[PDB]
Amino acid sequence: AAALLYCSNGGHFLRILPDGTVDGTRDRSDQHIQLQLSAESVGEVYIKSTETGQYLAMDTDGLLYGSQTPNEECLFLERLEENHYNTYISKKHAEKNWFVGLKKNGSCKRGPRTHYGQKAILFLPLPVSSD
Repeated sequence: AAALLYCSNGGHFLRILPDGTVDGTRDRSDQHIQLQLSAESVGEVYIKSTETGQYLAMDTDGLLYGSQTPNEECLFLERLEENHYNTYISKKHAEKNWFVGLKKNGSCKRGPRTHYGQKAILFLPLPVSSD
């Protein structure tokens, strides 16, 4: 439903859980991982996780949560990694280059550690517009 988010940090997908929780998964688990990249024009997308209806929104520890509110944190700047891979700068900390990246053990590990070079942050939108 609408979009899928893959990570070439080995071979995982991003995962949204109803209880405001974001993590990763080694399976095509688009039972839960459904999303919508709802641009505020200038790359910064409001990722409305269609499944739950929750906005994919980074905290100041780089922990993504399932938000009820579209804000400066959910504004996920499509910073396509020069390479094919496309990954999301959390607007607020653009200068600290706070990116979206998956920890190996199916986890949402961002804060001040997710940045370019790392396969950790190698994301590939596999979007699925069945709506």
